[PDB]
Amino acid sequence: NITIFTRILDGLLDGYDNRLRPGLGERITQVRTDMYVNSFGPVSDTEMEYTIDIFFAQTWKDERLRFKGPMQRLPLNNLLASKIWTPDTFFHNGKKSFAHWMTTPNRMLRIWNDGRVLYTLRLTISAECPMDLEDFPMDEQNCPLKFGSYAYPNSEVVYVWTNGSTKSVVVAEDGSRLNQYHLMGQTVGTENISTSTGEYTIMTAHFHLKRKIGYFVIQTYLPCIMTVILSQVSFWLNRESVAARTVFGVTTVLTMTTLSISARNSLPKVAYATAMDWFIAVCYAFVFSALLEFAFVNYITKSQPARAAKIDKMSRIVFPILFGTFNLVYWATYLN
Amino acid sequence: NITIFTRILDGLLDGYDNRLRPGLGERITQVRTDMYVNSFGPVSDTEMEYTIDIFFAQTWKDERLRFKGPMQRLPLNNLLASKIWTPDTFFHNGKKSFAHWMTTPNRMLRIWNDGRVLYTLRLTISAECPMDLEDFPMDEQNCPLKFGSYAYPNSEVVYVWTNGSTKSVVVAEDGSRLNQYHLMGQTVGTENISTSTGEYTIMTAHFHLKRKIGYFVIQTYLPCIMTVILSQVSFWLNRESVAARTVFGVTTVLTMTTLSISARNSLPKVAYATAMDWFIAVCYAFVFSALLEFAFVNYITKSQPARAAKIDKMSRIVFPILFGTFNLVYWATYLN
Amino acid sequence: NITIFTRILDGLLDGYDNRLRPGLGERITQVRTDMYVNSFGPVSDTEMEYTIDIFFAQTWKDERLRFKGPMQRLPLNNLLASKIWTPDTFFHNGKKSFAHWMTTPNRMLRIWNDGRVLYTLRLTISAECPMDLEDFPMDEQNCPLKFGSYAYPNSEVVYVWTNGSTKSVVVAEDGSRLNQYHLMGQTVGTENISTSTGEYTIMTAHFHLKRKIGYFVIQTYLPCIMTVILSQVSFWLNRESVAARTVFGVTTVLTMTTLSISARNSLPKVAYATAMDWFIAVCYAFVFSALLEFAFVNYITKSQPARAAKIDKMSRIVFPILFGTFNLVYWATYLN
Amino acid sequence: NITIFTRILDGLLDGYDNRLRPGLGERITQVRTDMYVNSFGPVSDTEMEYTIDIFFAQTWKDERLRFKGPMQRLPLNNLLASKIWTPDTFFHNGKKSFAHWMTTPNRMLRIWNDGRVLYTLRLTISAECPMDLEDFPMDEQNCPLKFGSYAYPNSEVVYVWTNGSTKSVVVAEDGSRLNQYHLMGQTVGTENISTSTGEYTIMTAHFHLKRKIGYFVIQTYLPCIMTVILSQVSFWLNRESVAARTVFGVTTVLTMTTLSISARNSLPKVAYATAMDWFIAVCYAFVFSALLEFAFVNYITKSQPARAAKIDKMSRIVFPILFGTFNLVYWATYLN
Amino acid sequence: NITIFTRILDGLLDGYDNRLRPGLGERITQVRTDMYVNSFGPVSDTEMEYTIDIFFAQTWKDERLRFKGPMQRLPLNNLLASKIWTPDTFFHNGKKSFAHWMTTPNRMLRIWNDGRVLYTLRLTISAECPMDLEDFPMDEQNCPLKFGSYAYPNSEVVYVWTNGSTKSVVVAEDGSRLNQYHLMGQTVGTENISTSTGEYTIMTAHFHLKRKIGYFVIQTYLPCIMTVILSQVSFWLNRESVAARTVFGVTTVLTMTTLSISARNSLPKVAYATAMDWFIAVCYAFVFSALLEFAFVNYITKSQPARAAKIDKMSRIVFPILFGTFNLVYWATYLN
Ligand SMILES: CCC[C@@H](CO)NC(=O)c1ccc(OCc2c(-c3ccc(C)nc3)noc2C)nc1
Ligand SMILES: CCC[C@@H](CO)NC(=O)c1ccc(OCc2c(-c3ccc(C)nc3)noc2C)nc1
Ligand SMILES: CCC[C@@H](CO)NC(=O)c1ccc(OCc2c(-c3ccc(C)nc3)noc2C)nc1
Ligand SMILES: CCC[C@@H](CO)NC(=O)c1ccc(OCc2c(-c3ccc(C)nc3)noc2C)nc1
Ligand SMILES: CCC[C@@H](CO)NC(=O)c1ccc(OCc2c(-c3ccc(C)nc3)noc2C)nc1
Ligand SMILES: *[C@@H]1O[C@H](CO)[C@@H](O)[C@H](O)[C@H]1NC(C)=O
Ligand SMILES: *[C@@H]1O[C@H](CO)[C@@H](O)[C@H](O)[C@H]1NC(C)=O
Ligand SMILES: *[C@@H]1O[C@H](CO)[C@@H](O)[C@H](O)[C@H]1NC(C)=O
Ligand SMILES: *[C@@H]1O[C@H](CO)[C@@H](O)[C@H](O)[C@H]1NC(C)=O
Ligand SMILES: *[C@@H]1O[C@H](CO)[C@@H](O)[C@H](O)[C@H]1NC(C)=O
Repeated sequence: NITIFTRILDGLLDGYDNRLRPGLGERITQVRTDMYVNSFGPVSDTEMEYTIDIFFAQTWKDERLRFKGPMQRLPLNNLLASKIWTPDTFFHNGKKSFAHWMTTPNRMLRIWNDGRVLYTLRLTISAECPMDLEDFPMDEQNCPLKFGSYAYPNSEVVYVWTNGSTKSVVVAEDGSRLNQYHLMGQTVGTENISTSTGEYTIMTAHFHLKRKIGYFVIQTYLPCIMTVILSQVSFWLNRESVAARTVFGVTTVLTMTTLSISARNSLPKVAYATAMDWFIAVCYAFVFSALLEFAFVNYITKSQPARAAKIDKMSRIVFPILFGTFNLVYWATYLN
Repeated sequence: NITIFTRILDGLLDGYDNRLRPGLGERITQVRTDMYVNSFGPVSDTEMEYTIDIFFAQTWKDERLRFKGPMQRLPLNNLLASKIWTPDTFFHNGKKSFAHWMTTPNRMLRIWNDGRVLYTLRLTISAECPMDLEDFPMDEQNCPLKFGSYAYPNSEVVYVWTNGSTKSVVVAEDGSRLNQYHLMGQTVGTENISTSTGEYTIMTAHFHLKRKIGYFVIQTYLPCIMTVILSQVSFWLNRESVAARTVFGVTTVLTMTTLSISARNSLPKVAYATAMDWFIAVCYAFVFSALLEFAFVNYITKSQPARAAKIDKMSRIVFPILFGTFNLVYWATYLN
Repeated sequence: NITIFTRILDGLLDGYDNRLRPGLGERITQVRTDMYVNSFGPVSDTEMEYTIDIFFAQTWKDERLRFKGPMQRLPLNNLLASKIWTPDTFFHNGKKSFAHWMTTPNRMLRIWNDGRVLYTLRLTISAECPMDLEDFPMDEQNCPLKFGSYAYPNSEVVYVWTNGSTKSVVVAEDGSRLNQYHLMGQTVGTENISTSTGEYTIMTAHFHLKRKIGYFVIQTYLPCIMTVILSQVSFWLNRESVAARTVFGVTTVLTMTTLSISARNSLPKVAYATAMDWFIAVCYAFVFSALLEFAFVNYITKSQPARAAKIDKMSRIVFPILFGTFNLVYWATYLN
Repeated sequence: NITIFTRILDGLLDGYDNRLRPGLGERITQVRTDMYVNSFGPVSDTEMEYTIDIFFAQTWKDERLRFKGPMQRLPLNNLLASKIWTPDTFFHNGKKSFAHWMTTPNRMLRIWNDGRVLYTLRLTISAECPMDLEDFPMDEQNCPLKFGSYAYPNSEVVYVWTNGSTKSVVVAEDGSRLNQYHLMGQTVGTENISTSTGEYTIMTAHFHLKRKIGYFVIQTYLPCIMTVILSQVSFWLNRESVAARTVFGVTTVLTMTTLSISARNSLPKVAYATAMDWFIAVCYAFVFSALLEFAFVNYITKSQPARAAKIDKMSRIVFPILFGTFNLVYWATYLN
Repeated sequence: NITIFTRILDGLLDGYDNRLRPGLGERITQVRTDMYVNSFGPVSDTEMEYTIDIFFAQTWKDERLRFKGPMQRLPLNNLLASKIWTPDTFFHNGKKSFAHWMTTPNRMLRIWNDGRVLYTLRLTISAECPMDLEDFPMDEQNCPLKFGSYAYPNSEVVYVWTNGSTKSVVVAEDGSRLNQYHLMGQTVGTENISTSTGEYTIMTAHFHLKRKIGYFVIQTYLPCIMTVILSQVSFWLNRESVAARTVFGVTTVLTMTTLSISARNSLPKVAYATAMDWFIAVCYAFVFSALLEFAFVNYITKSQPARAAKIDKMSRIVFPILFGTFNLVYWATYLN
């Protein structure tokens, strides 16, 4: 009984040219694309790339594959894929894309009586995501994903998303788990580009990323905040204890310097100032300013001791207030 | 005499279509899966992936391979594997799976008279293991391993473990050796998933991991514990030695700060607090608090020396008791 | 109707030898090359290599492919590419070049009635860019890209850019985005080389790179500048405070030493002095010189206190002026 | 004249089934294995793997290859290897094995009149070497290398070393050069294993490794030894110099702490104590104990100065003696 | 007209056995090898390997390829290479060699009427270069490159360099550019080796490398030299300033300790002392010795102040002289 299916396959392959698209010189081929993101890979700020794994699916029409039989569907595998025509889809921004092979090549091929074809493929894309780290770490990123035909212009092959946007792109709940980002949502789009070879249709999908704060708070912000508090303790000490107050100022200044170097080692080498850098610089001024205050006080502690005492007492109140006020402005500005 | 076997192989291949599963349109194919873990690979917390090497085996039925001969078994190699039908099994969570080739492709194919087939394969799977580092390092992890068909729905191919759970999955004694984890045990499971293409059967296996403590004790906990003890020595010193007591407080505070930075460099960049972080913070307060005590004492050592002496004497007893009490609560809470 | 195209393809392949170039022993083949840079990859100073992704296109003439039909163009794919003759172009300086495969091999093949052929290919080139870091970081680099034939001498195959230089090489606006470089412009060139096998034609394209400053200012220059200012504070302190002034000098000298080590860790291991190194050395002298001044002052503070006071007062003015003057000369020299 | 050899090859291939082993269902095939280690690769303690390059050779018997001709030997290449039957040998513990291809596949195939076959292959094996770092760095390791058949049980194929053990395994003098290990010698062995598929024969070869000390002496031991000596200098100083003696104790304690962290960064993350760790801990006690002695002395220098002087004088002698005695016990225990 | 060439190719392939070398059982094949180094890759001391890219060329004789035609040369490509016999050359010391593919396999095949064949190939070799770092960094290295036949003994195939040594090996001027080495020159050689399979001919080429100093001077030597000078400043200070002189000695000793650790991190883990290590040790003694001098002086400053002053004055002169004298001996010894 199974032999009937074998005859059908041979008939379709008879007089079949895999090098010619269906409806050549007669109409325009239409392709429907749907995507499912199995898991969203890590985002590397240093390399400006993000990995992703998807089940890419493409649907089109082919009159040459019409067949008649008891079954309306013919599940198959990659064996027959190489014997027919498939679109030459590729990713413009994909630096390096590799497929999955074991245990068996992850591909499917389904054919119906009307000729409709469903071809699906599993891929891993190491695309590139340009970013503007001006409000880092309070930054929102829009990592795109562009793909389209390579050799078939817009006058022969057209890519259109199937059904609505939500059905076109699906993201698994467990996949959207990044250590330092939130997957707020997804969007889709289309456009045309004109080149020497002709016009092409481009399908674009964007993923909205919102960085989650909390790692940098425990790593960079808190050490800077506590370092400033340490310096202010020198004010409460007596003036005559020159050595004691000197240690506080010198050690704190060096501590701030090394934090800036270590903090930016992980951050990408960007030739502009970030929000974190401004925060570090302000904290650097406080510790440095406190050291200057001690030097000025110790330089006039003999001629006019009266003014020195007033300055030292005043500093115990002025400096904490300014630091507290600055934090409210800084956090409010970037968090609202 | 050997020529008899050659004729048998040709007969089976005659009229054989590798693109059609056995019993198509007549019944539902059943596949029995058994696994053996040669060695459990390292677990990378930063990349949330774990490597594993297994001898994957699949058994099914094929009536087209029936044969009659003196021998009930026909040991073979990968040469005949490509000439017949095999399931398109794949791992849903496998980021990158590669097979082993040298010296000869590690595959076997055995056929019996009844048509039963035993196909085995050697694989290395770089799967992903999501984790919740809320009780780190006292954390228990459940790294899964999911696999199933790609193109054949649940109505055509069904995966069922053979015999009991213990026989289905076997782990070598030498393989279960990880530098920073314990392989407490294994479990298996099954479930169905409905998608656009149809329903599929999913076979799930979980490995229980219990982190072994002792590396972090020698790396993070002890330096923090000894640092606190160092600070308390300042209390036993005389008040007039302002410079001496200052060095203890300043150096210890900086030492704690760098330990936090270095400790989390190896730990994954997670935007939430761990148990280790709370322990570090508490130890940071003690050293910082001791420095504040000295400043307060030195600020009133002239007007009311009587109260200063009482505070210094009391601090020698209060602080050690609190630190000792805290450790009992902390360790007891997470170890019981 | 489509069957007409199938017959045409078979006719061209009849009596076609892919191992023989067109017009063998009759004339000289001419090839026109055009390039489009999709994205300019990162530049690794340590490895002296730069990555790049391009759409390489080659045009030539083949009389054997003449055909007559309703359509003047025959869009195709990589399937027919292997069945005809293509040039053996290669990159002389390309350390490791790999192509892109998924989803379908990124190649196109177009044929016209006259025999003109348009073959395009997508490549990623990890070429090598020698550099002279004598004015680092104020350095301008000229990273080339050389390619040509491997087996066909200049007497058989000649490479010539099509149209003008601007049309020959095109760089996408978004692609020319490097974290630490500016793509000032592009240039092209040609030349011949004589070897044992014979003369060959070499096509050379150069990319002008101008390093963008600002990362090193926040990383190396500022810490050195602030460190010098810290040392000068010791002058304003009193001579009798021997311990206080000692701490400033000792700590600052060590701080400068570690900055030099850390700064050059990222920089390539080059056995010659850079502009940054000279700046560090000068700053090292100031902090070291200040320490020497204190030692000299403290060594004569008993016999002739009168001269010691004059030296200390003078140092408060001389040193800042010299440091300010040096910066103007240094920055002006390399920035103009 | 050469045409005679061509006819011989065709005759052997006639009626040859590469899927059936020689003497099937008649006897048991016997295979002789010999190995030559071109170079022993680096040993990675962190990854518990060792690389090795060998010229694997296998000899067996095949009656179907009998031939008659003037020459008793037929040197050949990999071209004929794929056309005959070869054993499916594989390495059980080989995580990832890759062969060498350029310039030409490194394989040989020699056939004699009697049917004896000599098949050799070049391989690189990234095997795994479990270790017990309890006596680190004075540890001796036994890295094995296991290989055997995959599909052919012990009842069909048997592996036996040829000639004696010394001839079976050969190691080049230049190859046995490791930066931090000594190749004391080699050993071989055999055993059987019973599994579901049946019994198999396992050939095991062990390499004895003796770690060479001297890198850790210059890296970890000496800094700890010199640090202890530095602390003892504080004893010779006067009691009234509270600040001076404080610096020695505080700085040394911190120095020991960082050495422990840095030392174990290269060492694998093992959750148990090593010999080096105990040595560090003992040295940590000395520096810490010296600081405690100063605090105790300074705490009674007023009420009973007489006892303080005796303690300080005694400490100058007791501490050096204990440190010297400890080293003799420690080194003698692990070196003998 | 071109059809004549097509007929010639078919005639040569007729009755051609690619598995049999020319002149089998009649004479000894002779192969001429010439090399051109496009670029000399980086040398990794840690991994004891060096990368290199070459255009390997081999010339031999084949009577079966004789042809008659108007053209004395037949330029071709890799298409015909697989259809004839080529030597199985390989590199004995090549850990991992890979070829270049894009755009087209970099291979050429030229045939003359007499049968002479010119086969060339482009390769990248990651060979191993053992080194003896006893005089590091003033060390001269001899990195070899060995290659020869795999299956053809010395009685069948012999490798001989063509023309003189200079013509045999050619190095491009731009290629011989290493960041930390000088390519002084090249040499060639030959030898025979006897093994179980028989005698073989080995072709050896050595590259002379002379390390260029200047990176270590700016990285390791200068910080050590300046650190010693810093310690000597303590001598010029007054004895009563116990705290001041203590800081100089303690900080400098720790600074030297960390330089040794950091310096050897990049250096390979070798279990023996280098020249740099001895220089560091000597500098360590000076700073340590100066600290001992202060302790001895402060220990007798009460009983016999007269002798203390003489020691302090003398130390200001003795120590600088010894350090200067040592440098002359050290540099002269290794630089001459
Ligand atoms: C992600 C959007 C990228 C857009 C806008 O920035 N780039 C362009 O504007 C553009 C792209 C290609 C091009 O042609 C290069 C070429 C091709 C060729 C091949 C296949 C395809 C599909 N397109 C072109 N064949 O030869 C040559 C030479 N010219 C301009
Ligand atoms: C590890 C459990 C993962 C579960 C639950 O989280 N994911 C889903 O719920 C799910 C999976 C696939 C899917 O379809 C995508 C698809 C397929 C296709 C191909 C092969 C297979 C076997 N399944 C689907 N072909 O085209 C498209 C488009 N939709 C939803
Ligand atoms: C980027 C410019 C590089 C220039 C200038 O520095 N190099 C040379 O001057 C040069 C290059 C090759 C050569 O021949 C080596 C050779 C070849 C062979 C193969 C294919 C081609 C295309 N050329 C040569 N076949 O065998 C052997 C031996 N000799 C000198
Ligand atoms: C290095 C020594 C390792 C020893 C002792 O620790 N391991 C075992 O005891 C062991 C090994 C395999 C096994 O079977 C798994 C299997 C196989 C299969 C395939 C090929 C071969 C050659 N053996 C088994 N085919 O399907 C399944 C399922 N069971 C137990
Ligand atoms: C770079 C110089 C290396 C020299 C000197 O140190 N080594 C030796 O002395 C030596 C090399 C091979 C050998 O044989 C191993 C072997 C081979 C085989 C295959 C192909 C070739 C060309 N040679 C041998 N086939 O099976 C087996 C077993 N024995 C000793
Ligand atoms: C792209 O081209 C198609 C041609 O049919 C056209 O319908 C569509 O509107 C174009 N899109 C844009 C954004 O211009
Ligand atoms: C999955 O589907 C099969 C269909 O036969 C059914 O027997 C089984 O109970 C289902 N499993 C679950 C968990 O629903
Ligand atoms: C290279 O050779 C060609 C041969 O036609 C010649 O026309 C051209 O001028 C040569 N180029 C140079 C730079 O010599
Ligand atoms: C392994 O099996 C073979 C079967 O012939 C037997 O001769 C041999 O003694 C066995 N080895 C061991 C260690 O039991
Ligand atoms: C190597 O063998 C050949 C055999 O012809 C011989 O001529 C040559 O002298 C030998 N070389 C050495 C170094 O012995």
